[PDB]
Amino acid sequence: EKFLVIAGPCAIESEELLLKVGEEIKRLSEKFKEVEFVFKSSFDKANRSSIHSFRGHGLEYGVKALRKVKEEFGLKITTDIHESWQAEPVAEVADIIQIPAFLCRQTDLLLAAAKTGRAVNVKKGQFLAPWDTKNVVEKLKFGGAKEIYLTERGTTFGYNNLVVDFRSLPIMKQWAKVIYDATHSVQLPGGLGDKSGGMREFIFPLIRAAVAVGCDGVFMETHPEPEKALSDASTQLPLSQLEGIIEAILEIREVASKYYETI
Amino acid sequence: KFLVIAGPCAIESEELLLKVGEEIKRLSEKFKEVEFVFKSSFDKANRSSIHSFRGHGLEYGVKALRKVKEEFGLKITTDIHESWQAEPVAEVADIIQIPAFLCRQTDLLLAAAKTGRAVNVKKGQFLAPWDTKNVVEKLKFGGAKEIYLTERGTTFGYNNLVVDFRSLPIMKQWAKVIYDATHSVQLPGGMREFIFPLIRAAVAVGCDGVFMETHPEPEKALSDASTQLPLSQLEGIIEAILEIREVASKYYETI
Amino acid sequence: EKFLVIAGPCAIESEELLLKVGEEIKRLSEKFKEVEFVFKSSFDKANRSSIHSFRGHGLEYGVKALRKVKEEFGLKITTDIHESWQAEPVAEVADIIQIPAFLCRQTDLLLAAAKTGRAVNVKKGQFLAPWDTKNVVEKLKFGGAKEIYLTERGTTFGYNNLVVDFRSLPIMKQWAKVIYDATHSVQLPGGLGDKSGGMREFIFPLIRAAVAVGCDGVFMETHPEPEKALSDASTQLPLSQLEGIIEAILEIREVASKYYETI
Amino acid sequence: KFLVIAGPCAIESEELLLKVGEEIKRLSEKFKEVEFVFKSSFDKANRSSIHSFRGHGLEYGVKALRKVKEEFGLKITTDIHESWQAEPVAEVADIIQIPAFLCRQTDLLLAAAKTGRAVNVKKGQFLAPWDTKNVVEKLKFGGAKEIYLTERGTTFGYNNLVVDFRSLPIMKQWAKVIYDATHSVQLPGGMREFIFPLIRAAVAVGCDGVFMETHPEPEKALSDASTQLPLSQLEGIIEAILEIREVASKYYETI
Ligand SMILES: O=C[C@H](O)[C@H](O)[C@H](O)COP(=O)(O)O
Ligand SMILES: O=C[C@H](O)[C@H](O)[C@H](O)COP(=O)(O)O
Repeated sequence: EKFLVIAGPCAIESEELLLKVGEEIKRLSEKFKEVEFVFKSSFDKANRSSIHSFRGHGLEYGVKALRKVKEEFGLKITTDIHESWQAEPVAEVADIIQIPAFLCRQTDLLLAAAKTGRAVNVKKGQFLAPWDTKNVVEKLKFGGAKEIYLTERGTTFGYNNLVVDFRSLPIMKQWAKVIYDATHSVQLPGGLGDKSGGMREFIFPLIRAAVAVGCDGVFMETHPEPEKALSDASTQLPLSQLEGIIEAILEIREVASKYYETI
Repeated sequence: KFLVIAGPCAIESEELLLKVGEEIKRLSEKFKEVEFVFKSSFDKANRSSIHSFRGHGLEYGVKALRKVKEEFGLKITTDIHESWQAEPVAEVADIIQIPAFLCRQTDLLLAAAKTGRAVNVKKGQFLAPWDTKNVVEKLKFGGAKEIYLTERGTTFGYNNLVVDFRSLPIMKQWAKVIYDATHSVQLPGGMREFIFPLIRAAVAVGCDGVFMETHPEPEKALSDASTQLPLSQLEGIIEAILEIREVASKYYETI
Repeated sequence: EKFLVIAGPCAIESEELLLKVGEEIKRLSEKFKEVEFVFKSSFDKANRSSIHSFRGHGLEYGVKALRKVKEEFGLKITTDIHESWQAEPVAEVADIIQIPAFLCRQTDLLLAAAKTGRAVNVKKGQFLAPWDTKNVVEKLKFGGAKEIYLTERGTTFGYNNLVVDFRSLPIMKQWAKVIYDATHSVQLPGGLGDKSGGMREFIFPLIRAAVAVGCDGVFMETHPEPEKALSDASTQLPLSQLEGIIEAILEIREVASKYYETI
Repeated sequence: KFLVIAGPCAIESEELLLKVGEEIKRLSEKFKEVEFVFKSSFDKANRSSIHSFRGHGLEYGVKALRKVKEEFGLKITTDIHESWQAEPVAEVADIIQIPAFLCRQTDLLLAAAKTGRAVNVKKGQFLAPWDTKNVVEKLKFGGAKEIYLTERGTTFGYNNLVVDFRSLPIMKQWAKVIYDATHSVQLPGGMREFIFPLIRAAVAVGCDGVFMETHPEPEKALSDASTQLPLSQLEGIIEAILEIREVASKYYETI
């Protein structure tokens, strides 16, 4: 089955930033034809730690920008919703509706996404055990969702730290396709006080682990200049490094693939 | 004065609310030192299973809560799950409660603050104590003035919560602190035997109030059946924490 | 039953330091007659993080100093052992043989302590669940121990941090007398790199919690001048504060006592 | 070269060691790229229960280990639990193993280092990756030159261990890193289905070797019966990690 690579700037800082990243993702989609690329970017960071942090330019502007990306590059689109009413308007452009980690248990949000007929990707809550995602998938199926993904993005490990329990990949695979969030899994929640931290040096090794274990795709935030990002400046991958990372995981995936266990 | 937020987990029927309301009213008259607040959720919006009990809706809920405040003159508190709910809930709720999983949802916090009512934020199981400072700042920015932070356990491995009591003195630096005695012993995805022991710890450490779910027959509750406190045991526990508080308060550290 | 207060300098820095602390503990034992005091001090810090940290002046010197304390003040004595051969010589002076947290699973050490006929106090390993201490007590009883204590000293919570799960007090009470370690429970393992850290501001509130929940005693390291201690300088309680802390926990214990659950 | 430490958890009988030794010898000849080390404990000194299997003693153990090295010419490794054991164990053990619970016991580390042999320290479930720097320093101070640090999981709530793979690159800054594939999936006080998946992760991330407990019939093992790898599956797993390593090594980060 075609491997999924969900990538793009964390937040829709501007329609320009989106077209700049979209151009590169389009180039890579032409090179890595065995990969199904999905362009991602949030129209709103509705859960920043500080009230003073960047959130976005609203849904209207965001959907418009995302539609421009899909229109210009013919790339699939995914973005996250935060309240039920957003599912309908977002579904007009998003091929995959993403459910934020903190909201993975909000029944009405999951149901709102499911009835749009679009694919739904739920970030696994940092408080959730792998086996408890079975009910999350059940809610979605109940709500009409036919294409469901569960994304591993780390688990609460003491204060301001997340650990990735790779046992979660084969467990969740029992009831949904699994995506590994390579950039959020290394962030340090509220690590910088008014904002979260992160250790970029661990992004690559952990993503290698993910494909070695076996997953159906990877999620990576990428920005031309991470140091200047308005969100997740410590974890967003420099855009020029994307190509090399993807080649590497496809290589590791291939050699490890024959050993992937059957669920 | 010391706050005691109590009531049935879910509004299974205004009839149930009135029964629990009668007992809380009685205790209210017996313990004038304490400020009681009746609590009950009009919707369990985050159940693990799609087939579990959620409730009878916001309208039926706000109505039942109205009956309690009118019939007993008790302050009210219930939780909201989406921004639009803040306004209609504020009609009856003296304190608007923010769910633990939603403690970082900026719009929900702002919506609650904008109603002018008091806001009680359940500290997320993923949050460090010091990270609640920013939560308070959001509410203040939104015009909130009576702000509470509730300790309800922290993620400890899978399907388990631990109460780090160091959180009480830490959160007290920027808000009044409430200890959730019933959800702190619950096992995500709980043991009633630990409710009283940990509540005693909370008052010995020092907090501004306690939160307890109580039901005439917990075994038959449609929500938190394993942790809801039997109504008949509420008086004894309140008297107990008041006595412990009286002696221990002498040692509560300043700010 | 008489409440136990185990207190003293973390390490036997000198026989003088011991007599200075012993004098105060003796004074308090005369005041708090409802308390059973036990003077504690390690003849060896066998598990310091750094090879450059203070360990002690050897068993011989240590036992001699401890015997002087017992001789001069008539105070009961407790100290910890690290290898089986130490149980015999230590048992000559120690009324209670303490088993280090990291060694709570070492069968031969527990057995060595048990056959001396002395009381045995096992620090609960930071890796151990409360219910798993049942087997620890079983080993001791098997080895002849008649007076057994289990000490709560925190549990691993993420990196370089410990949390106290007070549910452990009533659980462990099912099979042994329970002691709360008020000073080690707030230490930050390897927090200072070459040494462990700690937050003294939390010692008092957590000890109040312990007696409110209910335990059979408390363990506190105290030093005339903590800032100058050769070990646990960040967590040892200033000696002048001991009296007040003890009065407070006896007061809280008394008012909470009628609510202690029966096991 | 890549290290593969394997063998039965406990020395249930030198007869068992010889059987496992024969297979490890065969693989040894098949994979010249790998340096195999036969492992087996002469004593399980930290069992939870007093009634569990410990072993046949140090003498019977060192004797059986001698038979394996002589009969197959395989390097040896076993763990010590008290200082006095270092010297006699060093007679046969090429690598002296330090138990996880004992990774901070200074005298045990010094005793092992003093024998001149290589020392492999199991990282305690309570240790942070960066805290192993001091462990290495102790061994160096003691005269050790071939030092290994083994990843075997970290305490995650109660009765559970999680493998934080960030530890591999971190510990590599001051020592060769070995991944314990069998104890990392064990549940303190485990699931065999996760052994292979996590070992693949370890080599994809980058390590200097793997540690695996293998037994002809794990179901009948007197120790770690739920996690010991069936002997017949060892060849397949080794071939698998060699292939993954070959491709992934290209991306291992420097130091
Ligand atoms: O959903 C949350 C995102 O993944 C981040 O971890 C989030 O936006 C980080 O927020 P902050 O830096 O404001 O803590
Ligand atoms: O047994 C260990 C003691 O309680 C300490 O936590 C220990 O001696 C601290 O050692 P260090 O400061 O050298 O890490």
